[PDB]
Amino acid sequence: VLNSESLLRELRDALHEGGLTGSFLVRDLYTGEELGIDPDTELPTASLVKLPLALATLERIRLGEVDGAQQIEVAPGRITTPGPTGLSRFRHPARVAVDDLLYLSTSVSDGTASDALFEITPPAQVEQMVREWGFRDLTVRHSMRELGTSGRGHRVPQLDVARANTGTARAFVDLLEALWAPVLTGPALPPEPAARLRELMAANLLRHRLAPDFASDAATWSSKTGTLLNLRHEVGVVEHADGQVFAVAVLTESQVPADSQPGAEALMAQVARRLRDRLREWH
Amino acid sequence: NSESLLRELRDALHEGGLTGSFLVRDLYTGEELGIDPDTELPTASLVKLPLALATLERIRLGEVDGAQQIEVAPGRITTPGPTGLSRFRHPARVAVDDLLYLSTSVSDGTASDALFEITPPAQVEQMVREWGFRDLTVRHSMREHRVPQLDVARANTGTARAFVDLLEALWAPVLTGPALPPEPAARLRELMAANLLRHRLAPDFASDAATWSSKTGTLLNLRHEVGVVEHADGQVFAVAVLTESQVPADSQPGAEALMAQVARRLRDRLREWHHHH
Repeated sequence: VLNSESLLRELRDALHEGGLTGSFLVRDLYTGEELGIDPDTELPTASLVKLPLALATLERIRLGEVDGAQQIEVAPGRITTPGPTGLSRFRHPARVAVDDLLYLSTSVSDGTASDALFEITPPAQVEQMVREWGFRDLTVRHSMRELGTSGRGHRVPQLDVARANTGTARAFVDLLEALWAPVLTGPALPPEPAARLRELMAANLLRHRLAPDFASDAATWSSKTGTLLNLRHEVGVVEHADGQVFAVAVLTESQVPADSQPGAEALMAQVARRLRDRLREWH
Repeated sequence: NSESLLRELRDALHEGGLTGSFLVRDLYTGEELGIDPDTELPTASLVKLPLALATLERIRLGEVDGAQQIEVAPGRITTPGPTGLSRFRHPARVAVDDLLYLSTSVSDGTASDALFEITPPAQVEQMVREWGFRDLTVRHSMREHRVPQLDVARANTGTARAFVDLLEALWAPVLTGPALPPEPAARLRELMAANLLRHRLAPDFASDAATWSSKTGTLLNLRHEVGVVEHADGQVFAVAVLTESQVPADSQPGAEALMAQVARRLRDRLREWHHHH
């Protein structure tokens, strides 16, 4: 059995080997114990931004500022290239309620749905609410279709951490902890919006990244993926049948050009799983 | 030849608590390798494939308007599994073309129910039979043996061969070298390419040098996926996997990896024979 210093070295070696850099953090939501690799490195968040958008929207609903039943006439994305989902691929206008736009945006990763929600609650207003709740290191700057590893001043706007929506693994772990706190027993988001976001994350349809390594008959996995250019992320919470609960955040960028990298997915998933397993084995 | 490979894959399936119908076919050469490819199983969400085809043919004929806006009652489902309109809380208005996307690519049961109101199960089955497809039954919609859904007498059924034959016909218009209407076929290949449920066979078939277009089916202890892999070098294989598990757990990503590995190894053997024999 490896010691934890040796394990982290093995994991970093494995990531380097597979052409991946990024930000990993796993935390036992009960004890606060955690294990990570570069957990405070800021990367563009791609579709992970849909999480704080959902929470802001849900809070505005609780507040009576937004009506979840409000029917919105949404123009089709008409996108025919690979990747975007839901209304983004529609050919014709659709009419969808705000509550159901939240489902499409958060669970189906539908950027056209997300953009409809951003019209209601703009990026700067989402960010303000996130900051007011005390969340640091999550930026919300632009909607889904506004806009050499990522970096400050990047030529590619979506890879420029000064312009793009960004975050760190730690920022997402802190968010997930706050979302799950109302159901964590034993010795501060409003509980109704938190419960609704947990439900949306459980209903996530994109289960091809970390979910094969985290979901089982004895574990539930609720998560949000993000994929754009050479970015592949996923943040989520695994709930074990024995009651253990871990938040997991993976943000990666690949030095391999190919969009389709199932081996990279398997690798980042194995890394996250080994981090969780070490904490789970930890006395 | 491949007797050894087939025993090895049958062993793996037995050990993993899976039985079913597997078939992989090289769409150019016609060579195929299977495990019980003629065994009838309930098809679950796979029925959305013939439904889409039948609908798309009706659009071509002017019988159905892809632009027609449908007012859809929400599924209001909160338990795990169903997707799209099935999980909506409120009514929504969606065009036929976009219900085809939801049903086929998102596996949305409520969207497929709306499509079945337009082109009902027996009409789909009739259209499929008239095109010459056998061993695909279409009897009920999503929201319609001692378990009803596992009863091959009542349920929508199919065999791996049935699906492989359907996939072959859908891809035929783009297969070069020495019959479905091409527009409906093209639209369905596109819907299949846009499938979102990429957690089953997709990790084993999609790569930088291979595209994977498919449809999954999941119900009770049934776990299926049928699809086509297109290699960067021009090879094309149709893949059909229909399984039922003896293990009662709904969540079995090990079973999913197992069935994907079986299908991939069948393809690999055909790909090797194509290249090297």
